[PDB]
Amino acid sequence: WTATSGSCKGRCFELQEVGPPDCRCDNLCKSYSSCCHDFDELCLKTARGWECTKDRCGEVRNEENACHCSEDCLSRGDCCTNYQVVCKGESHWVDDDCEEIKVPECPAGFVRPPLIIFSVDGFRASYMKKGSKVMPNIEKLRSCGTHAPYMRPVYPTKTFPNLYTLATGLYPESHGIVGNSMYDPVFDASFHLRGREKFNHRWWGGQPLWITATKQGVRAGTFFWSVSIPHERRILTILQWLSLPDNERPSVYAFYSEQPDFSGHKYGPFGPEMTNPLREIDKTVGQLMDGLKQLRLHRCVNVIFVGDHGMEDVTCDRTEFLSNYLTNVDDITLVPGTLGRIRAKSINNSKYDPKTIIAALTCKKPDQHFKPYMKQHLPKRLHYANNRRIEDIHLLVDRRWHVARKPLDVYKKCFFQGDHGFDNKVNSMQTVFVGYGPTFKYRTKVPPFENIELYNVMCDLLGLKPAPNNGTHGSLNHLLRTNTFRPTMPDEVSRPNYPGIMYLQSEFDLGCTCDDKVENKLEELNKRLHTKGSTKERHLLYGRPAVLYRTSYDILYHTDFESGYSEIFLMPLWTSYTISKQAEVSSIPEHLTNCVRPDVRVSPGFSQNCLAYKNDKQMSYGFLFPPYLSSSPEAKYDAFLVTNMVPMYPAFKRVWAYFQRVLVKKYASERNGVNVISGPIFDYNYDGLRDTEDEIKQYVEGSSIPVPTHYYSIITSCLDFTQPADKCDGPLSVSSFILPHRPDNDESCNSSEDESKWVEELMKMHTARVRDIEHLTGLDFYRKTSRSYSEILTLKTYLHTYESE
Ligand SMILES: *[C@@H]1O[C@H](CO)[C@@H](O[C@@H]2O[C@H](CO)[C@@H](O[C@@H]3O[C@H](CO[C@H]4O[C@H](CO)[C@@H](O)[C@H](O[C@H]5O[C@H](CO)[C@@H](O)[C@H](O)[C@@H]5O[C@H]5O[C@H](CO)[C@@H](O)[C@H](O)[C@@H]5O)[C@@H]4O)[C@@H](O)[C@H](O[C@H]4O[C@H](CO)[C@@H](O)[C@H](O)[C@@H]4O[C@H]4O[C@H](CO)[C@@H](O)[C@H](O)[C@@H]4O)[C@@H]3O)[C@H](O)[C@H]2NC(C)=O)[C@H](O)[C@H]1NC(C)=O
Ligand SMILES: O=S(=O)(C1COC1)N1Cc2cnc(N[C@@H]3Cc4ccc(Cl)cc4C3)nc2C1
Ligand SMILES: [Ca+2]
Ligand SMILES: [Ca+2]
Ligand SMILES: [K+]
Ligand code: NA
Ligand SMILES: [Zn+2]
Repeated sequence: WTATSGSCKGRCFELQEVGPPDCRCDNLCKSYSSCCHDFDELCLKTARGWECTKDRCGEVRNEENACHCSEDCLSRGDCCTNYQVVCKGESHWVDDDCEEIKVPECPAGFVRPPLIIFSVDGFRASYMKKGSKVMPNIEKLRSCGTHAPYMRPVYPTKTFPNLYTLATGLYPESHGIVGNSMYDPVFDASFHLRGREKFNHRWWGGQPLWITATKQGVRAGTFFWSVSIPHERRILTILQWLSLPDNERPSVYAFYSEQPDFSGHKYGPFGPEMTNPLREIDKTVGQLMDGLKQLRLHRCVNVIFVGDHGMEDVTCDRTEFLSNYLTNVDDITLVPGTLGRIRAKSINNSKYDPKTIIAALTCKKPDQHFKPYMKQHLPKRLHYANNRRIEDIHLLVDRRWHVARKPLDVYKKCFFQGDHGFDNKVNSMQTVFVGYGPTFKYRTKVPPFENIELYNVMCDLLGLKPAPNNGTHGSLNHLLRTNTFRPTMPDEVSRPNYPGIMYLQSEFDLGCTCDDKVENKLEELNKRLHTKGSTKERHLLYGRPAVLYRTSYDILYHTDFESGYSEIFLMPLWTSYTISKQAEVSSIPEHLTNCVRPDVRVSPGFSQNCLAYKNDKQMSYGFLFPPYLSSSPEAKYDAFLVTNMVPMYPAFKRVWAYFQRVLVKKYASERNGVNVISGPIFDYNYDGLRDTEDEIKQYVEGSSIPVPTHYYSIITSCLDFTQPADKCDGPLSVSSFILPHRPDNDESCNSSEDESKWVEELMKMHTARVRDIEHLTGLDFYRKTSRSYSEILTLKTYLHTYESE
């Protein structure tokens, strides 16, 4: 209930939301049907439109007009944005030459440059090039400021998850806005686009920028605008807030456009009808910049132009129906469209079985346009599992497609030609970033980056300490002229042991055999030097990884590789090796097929054993350093040490063996040598973070050998590929992956074919950032380069996407 009998007199677009039943005058009052009776009359004036004309110049102030052309308007802060152009012979901002802004040029009383976030819904990355002729204001921000070729959204590539990620720096699984539609089984409540439940604060986790600002004494504009407030009025309201007295005036503001998303759904991303929306957005940017120039704030404010996601061609005819796969379609609830989430229609149905649903949806039709996953098996780069609002069963939909439960869902609700929500590495889902202002750089291109990083930078621009988030603070320092954030590397928590030879062969009763009984002072000395780390400079190029948790581990040196061996997990945390462009691939000799050799540096009590692998009829083993890449027949014996062995399902070994035998040498050929760091990951609770020992759900039968959920590799080389990986003077190039350790290849519909037809496709889907592996292992990589730490942070956030242009 609202007493709408109150008045908005002297309250229009007030910043402090007032308490029901009192009537509101803020920019969301319409959304809550709570505005005072006179809001439209006082706060949404339209008379004489949005532009001064020569006949209005010097007019007698008429308070009814939407904006003013009277002499007093600049001091009132309510001129039409084109006032000085029409009435004082000034130029539009877009017609002025670009001039570097080295320092804020602000009016007296400004304590810091304001930040204006100009957010555009559905603004696909390629609009910056394809629409450039019709967006001159945006093209000037882009060319004169700091821009990325694109910005990667989060998954799912929907509006509410991406706008709230921009606000918080958090993954959707952590902020809790995991889609535009959600069911929370703890609240027993549903969140939708239409309706009131979404205004309840219990959905919205973490700490958004406006709260971070307000808590630290920095005043914020209200970020959210009711849809019926015209864009011109949003701009004029921002410009009026910027004219408030110093003690009252916000430092951070947001503009929001529903375009071009609204039109993109109707017409497709490049429908001819898409030209006019882009022109209108460009005109709005023009109104803001002219308005700032009028207030002498155009060389004072930092402007961010940013999108939430792109837009793909999607039509009604490209829908997959679960009714064509499931017998039982009436016993499920589907969250549909460009992703699928499945749960039981009733928690009272004891016959509901997720296993039988996954199997009925797996590789059933030759061109099937979605893939089912239990959420813990989704690519780790999506970070889409650790939330009770994310259903256990997920469908990853192909770009250009929809999934729906039954045909009648599509035509009892064709219309639309565009949609979004797909995997955040798809090119059509990429969006935009431009920064312009005294704190950004001038005429600077930066590499593509993820939208999770922007919260930190917005905090930097405002002198705020960010709330804990998923950005890597410092990784976007290269966007900024000043206010860089200069972090220290984390302290190593556990120092390694460097064991020498301490055990005789006969102390080991592991059930292992090896035909290695094959007997010289020259090469005796060499073997000893290799075990003391004489080659470590060749194989550990960036220092040893730091262990950022309390544990017991050993550094183990070898001719061809170095490892950090966990006495708790009985396997390497990491294995590091360098493969030159010239390296030779060799076989596992027949006499060594089943060879596993005790490591006389490591106690039998801290070793794996072969008898557990023989007893465990599902589990086999593989090696982290590949025997295929040994430098010599003698050095190859090192690769069969029990300390290089890890548990592997036969289905995984198909992938691992092809990687190690074919792909590592391919990458060394293409990249002029590679450095590889490989290892296990344990994430049984799918939270993206290193498991403790007490979280491990599976062991090799009869043993304390824990089974990894995933295997990673980090593959590093010289960005200047004319230099070999091991003699690189400059910046690095990295690609990484986190492969799921699964007992079947059901994820790969073509896994009956030769590994050359499906293994690389799998590894591309499971591409990772080094940062993702850091979270999952508690290791800190690249500790010893001669690069700037911020440059290394940028490298650690890089994702190799494998999308063409
Ligand atoms: C991305 O960045 C984010 C932010 O840094 C990282 O998320 C953090 O991760 C930490 C580890 O998972 C986590 O720390 C826990 O916090 C608990 C206190 O939490 C409340 O308070 C904070 C601070 O204001 C608040 O942010 C939280 O907000 C979450 O929860 C509410 C749910 O009501 C949501 O609205 C909000 O969206 C957010 O949800 C997300 O996080 C929760 C986990 O908190 C998930 O369940 C959700 O799905 C969603 O992902 C909370 O309001 C604290 O109580 C925990 O401490 C227990 O665990 C430690 C382990 O060391 C143990 O030693 C303690 O003794 C304690 O154990 C006791 O409780 C156990 C569980 O009940 C029980 O088993 C024991 O037996 C004991 O009784 C823990 O410290 C931190 O909250 C989140 N923060 C956020 C914002 O998500 C994230 O990891 C990053 N991602 C990656 C991949 O790097
Ligand atoms: O319902 S909508 O999804 C959509 C309209 O029809 C579908 N919806 C209405 C609305 C109104 N205002 C805003 N303002 C945005 C929120 C936000 C978050 C982070 C940052 Cl950095 C800036 C901003 C400004 N955003 C929205 C989104
Ligand atoms: Ca959107
Ligand atoms: Ca975990
Ligand atoms: K076995
Ligand atoms: Na398969
Ligand atoms: Zn949309």
